[PDB]
Amino acid sequence: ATLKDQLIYNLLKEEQTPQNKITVVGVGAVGMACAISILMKDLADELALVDVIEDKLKGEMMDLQHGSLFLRTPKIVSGKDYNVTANSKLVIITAGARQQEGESRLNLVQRNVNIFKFIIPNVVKYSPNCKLLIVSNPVDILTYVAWKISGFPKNRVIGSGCNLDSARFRYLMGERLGVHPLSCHGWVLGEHGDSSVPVWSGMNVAGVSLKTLHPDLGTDKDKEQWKEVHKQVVESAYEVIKLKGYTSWAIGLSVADLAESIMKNLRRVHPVSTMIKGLYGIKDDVFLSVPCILGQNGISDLVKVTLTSEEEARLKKSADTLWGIQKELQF
Amino acid sequence: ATLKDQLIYNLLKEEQTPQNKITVVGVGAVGMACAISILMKDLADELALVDVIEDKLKGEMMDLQHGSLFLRTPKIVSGKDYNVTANSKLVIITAGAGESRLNLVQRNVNIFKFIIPNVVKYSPNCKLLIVSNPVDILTYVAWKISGFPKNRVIGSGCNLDSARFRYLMGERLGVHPLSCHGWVLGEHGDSSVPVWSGMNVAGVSLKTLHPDLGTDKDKEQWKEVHKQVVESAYEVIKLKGYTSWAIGLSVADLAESIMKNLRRVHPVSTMIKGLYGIKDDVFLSVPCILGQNGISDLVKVTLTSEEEARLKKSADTLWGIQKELQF
Amino acid sequence: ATLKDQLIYNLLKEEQTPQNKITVVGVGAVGMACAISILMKDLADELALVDVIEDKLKGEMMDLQHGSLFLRTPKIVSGKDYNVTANSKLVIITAGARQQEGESRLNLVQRNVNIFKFIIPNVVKYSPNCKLLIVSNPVDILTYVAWKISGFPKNRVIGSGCNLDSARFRYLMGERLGVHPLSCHGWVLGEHGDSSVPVWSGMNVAGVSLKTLHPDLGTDKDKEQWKEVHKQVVESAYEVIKLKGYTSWAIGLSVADLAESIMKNLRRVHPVSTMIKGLYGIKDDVFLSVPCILGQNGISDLVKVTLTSEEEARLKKSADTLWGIQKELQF
Amino acid sequence: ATLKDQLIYNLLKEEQTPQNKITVVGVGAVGMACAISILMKDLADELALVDVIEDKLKGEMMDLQHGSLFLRTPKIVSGKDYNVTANSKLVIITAGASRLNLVQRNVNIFKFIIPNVVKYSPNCKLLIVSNPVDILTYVAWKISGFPKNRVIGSGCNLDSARFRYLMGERLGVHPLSCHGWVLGEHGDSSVPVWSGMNVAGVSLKTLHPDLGTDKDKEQWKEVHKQVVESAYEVIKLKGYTSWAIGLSVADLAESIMKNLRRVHPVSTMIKGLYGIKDDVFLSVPCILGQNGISDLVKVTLTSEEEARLKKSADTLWGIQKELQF
Ligand SMILES: NC(=O)c1ccc[n+]([C@@H]2O[C@H](COP(=O)([O-])OP(=O)(O)OC[C@H]3O[C@@H](n4cnc5c(N)ncnc54)[C@H](O)[C@@H]3O)[C@@H](O)[C@H]2O)c1
Ligand SMILES: NC(=O)c1ccc[n+]([C@@H]2O[C@H](COP(=O)([O-])OP(=O)(O)OC[C@H]3O[C@@H](n4cnc5c(N)ncnc54)[C@H](O)[C@@H]3O)[C@@H](O)[C@H]2O)c1
Ligand SMILES: NC(=O)c1ccc[n+]([C@@H]2O[C@H](COP(=O)([O-])OP(=O)(O)OC[C@H]3O[C@@H](n4cnc5c(N)ncnc54)[C@H](O)[C@@H]3O)[C@@H](O)[C@H]2O)c1
Ligand SMILES: NC(=O)c1ccc[n+]([C@@H]2O[C@H](COP(=O)([O-])OP(=O)(O)OC[C@H]3O[C@@H](n4cnc5c(N)ncnc54)[C@H](O)[C@@H]3O)[C@@H](O)[C@H]2O)c1
Ligand SMILES: O=C1N[C@](c2ccsc2)(c2cccc(Nc3ccc(F)cc3)n2)CC(O)=C1Sc1ccccc1Cl
Ligand SMILES: O=C1N[C@](c2ccsc2)(c2cccc(Nc3ccc(F)cc3)n2)CC(O)=C1Sc1ccccc1Cl
Ligand SMILES: O=C1N[C@](c2ccsc2)(c2cccc(Nc3ccc(F)cc3)n2)CC(O)=C1Sc1ccccc1Cl
Ligand SMILES: O=C1N[C@](c2ccsc2)(c2cccc(Nc3ccc(F)cc3)n2)CC(O)=C1Sc1ccccc1Cl
Repeated sequence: ATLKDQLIYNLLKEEQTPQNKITVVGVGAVGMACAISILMKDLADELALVDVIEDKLKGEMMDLQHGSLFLRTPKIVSGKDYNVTANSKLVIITAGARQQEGESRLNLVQRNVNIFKFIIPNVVKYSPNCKLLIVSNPVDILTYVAWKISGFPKNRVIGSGCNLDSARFRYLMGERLGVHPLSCHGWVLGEHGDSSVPVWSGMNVAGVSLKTLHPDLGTDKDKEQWKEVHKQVVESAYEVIKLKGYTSWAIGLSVADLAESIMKNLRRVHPVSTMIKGLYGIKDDVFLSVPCILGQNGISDLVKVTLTSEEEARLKKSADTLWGIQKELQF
Repeated sequence: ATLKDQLIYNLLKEEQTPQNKITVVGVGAVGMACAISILMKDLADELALVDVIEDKLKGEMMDLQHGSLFLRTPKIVSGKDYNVTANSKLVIITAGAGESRLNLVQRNVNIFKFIIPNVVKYSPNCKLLIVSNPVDILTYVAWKISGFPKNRVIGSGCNLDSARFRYLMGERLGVHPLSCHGWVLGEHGDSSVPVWSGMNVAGVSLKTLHPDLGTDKDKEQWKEVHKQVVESAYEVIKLKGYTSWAIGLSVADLAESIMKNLRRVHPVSTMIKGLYGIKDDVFLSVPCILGQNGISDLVKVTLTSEEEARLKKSADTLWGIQKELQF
Repeated sequence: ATLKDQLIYNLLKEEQTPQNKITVVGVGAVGMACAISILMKDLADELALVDVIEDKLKGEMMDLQHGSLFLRTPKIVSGKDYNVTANSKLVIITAGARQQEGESRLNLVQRNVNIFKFIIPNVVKYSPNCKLLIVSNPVDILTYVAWKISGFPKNRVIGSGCNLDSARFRYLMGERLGVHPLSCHGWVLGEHGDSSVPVWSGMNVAGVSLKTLHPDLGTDKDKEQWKEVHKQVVESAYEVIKLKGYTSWAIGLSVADLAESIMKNLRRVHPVSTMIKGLYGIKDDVFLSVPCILGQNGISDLVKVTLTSEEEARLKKSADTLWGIQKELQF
Repeated sequence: ATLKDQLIYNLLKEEQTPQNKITVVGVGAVGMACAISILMKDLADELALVDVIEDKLKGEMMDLQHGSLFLRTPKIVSGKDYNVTANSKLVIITAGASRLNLVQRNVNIFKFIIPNVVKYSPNCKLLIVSNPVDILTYVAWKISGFPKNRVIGSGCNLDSARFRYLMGERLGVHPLSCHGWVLGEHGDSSVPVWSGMNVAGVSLKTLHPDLGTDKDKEQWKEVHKQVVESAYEVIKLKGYTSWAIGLSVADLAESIMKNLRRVHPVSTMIKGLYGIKDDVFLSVPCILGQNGISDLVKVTLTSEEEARLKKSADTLWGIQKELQF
């Protein structure tokens, strides 16, 4: 006998499977911040980590495991092989190529496409009914790439999209008004990053439209330059990268918030990247951010935001650009 | 009139002095993991970050601020100047430097000579929580420079060591670490002491059931559970270059007991002079009761002669280094 | 030596003031539901309970204390004497007279006014710097009564007001749209209860105005009868009382949410009752619900909602009625 | 087109089975306290309530639903019919009414409840709170036909929680850091295991050998005595107990729902242990997870402690053998 048998009498031996498993692919700064935030919010009964760098992967797994006493996630696993990811409810993709100096933006997109050609079939093999959450950049293109390779219905392929853009916007809006971001409502939609769209019409506090109160809101004529609040969202992203070399905490927190709605079937509305073909005159197979209802089936529904002619044209332009890149990709 | 003035009527612009403020000094992997864990546990109404690297500091502050929508800590500030730390209830020190060993210690002492008087100036009634290594020596250094009473100078000590021990114990027994009780005391790190007599599940002593527990003659080699705590630390550093998540989580747990005055018992480094035949001004880990005044009380653990001797040896080593330090 | 002295070495026995204390006055179904919700949200380091019924008070205190192992509030106290309430940051008043009319020659208002005449000076004595949160009905009159007796600045006297009304509205709105109440924005303002005002203009999902999409929203002409959502808020209150005899859980949860913003200085916007003199043509010392910014100083700011002529008239009517009762009250 | 259709575009109408459903049977003070505690801890994606009193049941359901904005449980349902309980992972029984008479009345209540629960949730874990809890866990196990791992009794979980509260008050330490186990028969006949009583792994019995004896100058035996006295005191003062039991049950629910494998003092089938040969349920430290009780801790009991559990087993079996199923 052993001390374990001497101490514990076993009733059943039945080895069970997890009921609420989450996988994070890529254990970089983004991946690990998603992981800690998911662990601290008790969203999973099992967490799996996958990467190609075997040393960093094992080390990251061990560090999280060493914090088990302070967590409510009883099993943390990791591996190069996707068998560790079997029957995940949600799979978060944060894996990506490093831009290699003098490398064209198109070449970098194709290198991420080649990374996805290995990841996505492996994820689908072990978790065919999972929801895919894409973080890796350019997020709108890579959500399309994930959807194309997986063969999943559009509801199960979610792009992080304008979730962080909107979170940064609400932070800045909150600083200007001296109100908590939670009570400062405003939506940044369309293409994630530089080409995103601030929807001035929906910007409000307690249902009081800021555009109705201040008609110059979002225009160049605006004496208070509220257009700078969206400009600062883009500038802040470059500033964080210049100051600390990457972004981790804000993206990790935003992803755990999406994960919460999916895992708990909350049916909360989030600005995430979805297949927008058929909206705003877009005819191409492109993914853009709109407010989506997130639950156990991923994106079950989307909010049909009324956009101005200028806003509609900006999303249309982004669709044309993304399709222009996408049509040239080698699968 | 501005849009803000048209939208909002102001009752009063009076701003209160910080109420549940926490400061983290050093924004390396350890400090930032402490920060995210404290933020996700809603322990503070204000978080301040300090470092000497101004770019990294501002970037770290901004990244946390950008996550405000998903948090319940309304004010996140940072700066090189300690005015940002004013009125903190708890100040966490994670700042750190073939070296001469006494040299490594003296480099961190020189860092503490700048940090500690600045912390004391802006938060004279704060509790100090030391993480920086060698943690037992630097808790002593912080206590000496600050002039604070012993209850307000807490060392992270064997909190991480015990958390790793309970994780490994839990894996061996197929039981959650929370239900696996065991204490690792004395000197943090390599020289720590596993108290085999207190290792239990549901109040059932593992040493009573298995007398060879903790000895070399144990066929099940339970001594390896403590050996793996030390080996795992070297393994994590070899694999990823540093430790962050586990230390971060353990520190936020200490912060919870202090901020909420819980009076829970934690293995932390305290002034041990007068215990286990120790006569020197050294800090070692024992189970301490943590609350709003820091360490108000300590548990008097009955140690075997071998355990007492190991703590005595650690005390002699630590004092040997300490007596040679320039302040 | 005692077992305690053999086991524990004491460093100091310095009695320290509680840092985040909350008091609940009145341990009826409302007070106890506020108490459990505050305890389960870790908002306080000390909870005090006050009532006139000494048996029920002690029993309630003991029951909560017996749950200490599962909580993070280390000290729960109770008493008839207000010394137990000393140094509270927030004091919640849920005390009210027996509804059975025949017990007194005085009305419910008169009865609850005389109760406050004894409670409020005692609360002020032991916690002069506290924030007062009034739940007791008629909540708008008794918030005025608390403000008048206490002598506190308007920012430190908060009425529960239309917080429950708006929470029920968002629940019903959510059921109609198949969206979580969190993502369904809508404000019920003015006088708490039967005479409350649904602000149709601010009703939205993702910043998309429901009134802009559906101009008949809130009118009698509306084929979908959205006006019934507000009617059901009032009907549901009577239905809960008819079915179980009182309301507890929903009010308790709503109060703990207000307590969270105050205790954590969140500066979130809530529909609560505040001194409305200087707004909507109101010149009297009356308290009505408007969206208020809640933090460590209580109500530091209020949102100036643009109301329709009909909406403005309804608040004005409530103000005239409230003042009519109030002017006749003897202090 | 309707406002809903103008506002929202639907991708799919596929409505899955609930993944983390909990049912509470009986909406008295105990059941409702279990409900609020479970809702505030985010343990379920769906909560179902069942009772025989239709008005109180609907009212309780509505009150909880009105708090949805502040919760993370998107669906709260209720009904007299057990179809509302379909596909529950955990079913909590708090329903209830001479001793053998009172037991039989509760057995007759269980004869209706248990087959209905089993019909709609055959793979659920049963958590019994209703008194006498040890007898009614046996009744539930017998009627359901479930394996012993899926029939859990609240047992000495509350007794232990009260013990740790009182131990914490004596020592000036948080109950979490005060370890001590109350086992055997729930209530009046419970057993305090003095050998396991400790703070930071320091045995109180080793420091103070008189601990738990009549000879004890400090009368530590009174801490256990006060656990039983406090239960009568709460009932005398407010008429029932709700908050402490609700919080203790939500803690058990957390370990089961999240498969934590934490050790709890709960009622399990103890035939084969401590010389007990009868089909009786008593509290011992059990490992709780997604399959209910997968394992139990083999606590070393003294001859006196063993005899107390044996006496409880004889009494419980004496009542059980006389029950009409
Ligand atoms: N959508 C957003 O809002 C947002 C915000 C910030 C960052 N990002 C993006 O997230 C991505 C990652 O960011 P990062 O800072 O963590 O980068 P990183 O380079 O530090 O981490 C990427 C990880 O992916 C791994 N990886 C590479 N190939 C792999 C493969 N075939 N299989 C498994 N893992 C593989 C790498 O080894 C590495 O660990 C980037 O594409 C970045 O642009 C997106
Ligand atoms: N006690 C434990 O259990 C435990 C566990 C792990 C790590 N550690 C210790 O924590 C410390 C930090 O670890 P790390 O990985 O984050 O190291 P790090 O070097 O990456 O970070 C240290 C930070 O301190 C800053 N710093 C240096 N001098 C400063 C000054 N005068 N003022 C303010 N900031 C200053 C640095 O700029 C740096 O950002 C180390 O000493 C390490 O050994 C302790
Ligand atoms: N604002 C809202 O949205 C809202 C919602 C629901 C209920 N309410 C109100 O909350 C109040 C209480 O509701 P309830 O169901 O708990 O009533 P309750 O009668 O059951 O409880 C009231 C308690 O107040 C106590 N009390 C009476 N006089 C006291 C005094 N001088 N000092 C201390 N305590 C005293 C009573 O003894 C009793 O315990 C009512 O006024 C009710 O209308 C308000
Ligand atoms: N195990 C413990 O530690 C512990 C602690 C406290 C209370 N209890 C027990 O919990 C039980 C309930 O306590 P209470 O205070 O809530 O009693 P209660 O009478 O107020 O509530 C019981 C509920 O069960 C309902 N019920 C009766 N028959 C039913 C049936 N056939 N189907 C569905 N529901 C039915 C009743 O209508 C009632 O609402 C009691 O048996 C009590 O002794 C156990
Ligand atoms: O916060 C970030 N930082 C990143 C970054 C960069 C290196 S590590 C993290 C960032 C910052 C700035 C630009 C930029 N451009 C980019 C373009 C194509 C790619 F394939 C990858 C990155 N990316 C990645 C990213 O998407 C973001 S959000 C962001 C970016 C630009 C404008 C607005 C927002 Cl809200
Ligand atoms: O997990 C760690 N990692 C560290 C680390 C983190 C970044 S670089 C090194 C570690 C790991 C291994 C050895 C070691 N030794 C050391 C000695 C003196 C010093 F001043 C600093 C470090 N330190 C720092 C540290 O204290 C720990 S806990 C730890 C260490 C050794 C044995 C047991 C434990 Cl529980
Ligand atoms: O949910 C409730 N129930 C109460 C109640 C009643 C008895 S115990 C609790 C309720 C329900 C219905 C009417 C009503 N009227 C009332 C008027 C003056 C008073 F001083 C006290 C009560 N009160 C108390 C109360 O304020 C509410 S909210 C409410 C009430 C009516 C319409 C809309 C809402 Cl959101
Ligand atoms: O806190 C309670 N109160 C109850 C109660 C009473 C009315 S409503 C709830 C209690 C309190 C006191 C005695 C008692 N006896 C009893 C015996 C057999 C039964 F079938 C039912 C009740 N029950 C039910 C109960 O089990 C408890 S815990 C408890 C009880 C007695 C001693 C120690 C503990 Cl830790």
